[PDB]
Amino acid sequence: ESNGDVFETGTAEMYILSEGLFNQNNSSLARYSFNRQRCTNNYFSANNQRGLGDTANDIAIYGNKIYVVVNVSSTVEVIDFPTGKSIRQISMLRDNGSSRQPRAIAFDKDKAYICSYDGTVARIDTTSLEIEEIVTVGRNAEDICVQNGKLYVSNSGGLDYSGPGVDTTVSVIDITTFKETKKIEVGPNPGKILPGLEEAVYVVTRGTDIEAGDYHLVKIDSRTDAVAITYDEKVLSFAIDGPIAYLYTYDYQTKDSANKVFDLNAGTVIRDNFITDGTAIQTPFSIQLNPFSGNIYITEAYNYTVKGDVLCFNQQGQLQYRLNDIGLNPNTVVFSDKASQN
Ligand code: NA
Ligand code: NA
Ligand code: NA
Ligand code: NA
Ligand code: NA
Ligand code: NA
Repeated sequence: ESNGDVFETGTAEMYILSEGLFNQNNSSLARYSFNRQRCTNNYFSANNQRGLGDTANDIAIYGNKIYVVVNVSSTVEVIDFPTGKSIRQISMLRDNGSSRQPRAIAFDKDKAYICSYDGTVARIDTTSLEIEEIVTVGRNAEDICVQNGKLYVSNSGGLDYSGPGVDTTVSVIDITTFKETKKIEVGPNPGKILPGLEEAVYVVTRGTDIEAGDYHLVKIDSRTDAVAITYDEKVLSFAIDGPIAYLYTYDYQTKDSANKVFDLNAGTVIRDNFITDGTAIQTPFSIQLNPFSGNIYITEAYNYTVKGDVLCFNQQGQLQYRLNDIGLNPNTVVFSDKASQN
């Protein structure tokens, strides 16, 4: 169930999103209350008497709402934060009525922006919860963030691995006009994209063949909308803490992996093994900072067919605590400094 004193600084609660398995309709949403000292595994269903859906791929708290992007069900579930009750299921559909297959969400002002596999971004209003506009980006949008009055969308072209091939750009959208202003060439199969200091946007590129392990982190400059730096370190996913990145890399062929601390300014490894206390992770599956405490959260997916765990590390790579069997394939952890009225 749990190991270590389960404890956080400055944080009332965390939510853990589990994707389950492709076409098993078994995504789930867990909640651990720090205030109440209480773990609920099935917080969406328990409160709404229906499942979150198939391949839940993203979660964010913003305003007083929780948004879950559901890829295969092709929906954005919106949940009232205080009560935990569904407000709305927003169906994400092509003009012909087919699945857009949304991937990721980002917010600016009172608007949300969702990117999908069909190569589009949808603007959604955070009050009306209606889709207002669509704009096209590149192929198979994978991820999205905001930096400097602009959205940056990873054009993975991931689903084209066998046809035209993976895509190679980050689209830039101007928020005020919701017009796509440029495609910045970054490298093959871009993925996770996070904003950083000095108007920086960082993106991983996963290579033309994901099994090969040709992973780069690229830094974009948002002032000029050009690449600033391409690093040499093999990065599959990362989280930023100022000029420090917490990253990992995983080899699908050899199941070997590494978790590291990395200096974004010098482009050098600070510590070759983030973990300093000898805690094993077989399948690191996400990595993110708790912004209220600066702890590092990594998920363990094991072999993708048993329930995964959540692990909390201080920045010195000592494990604080872990929550075991939290969900099937936990891929995102999020944090509230304010308790839900639940
Ligand atoms: Na659930
Ligand atoms: Na809630
Ligand atoms: Na495609
Ligand atoms: Na992101
Ligand atoms: Na590769
Ligand atoms: Na799992």
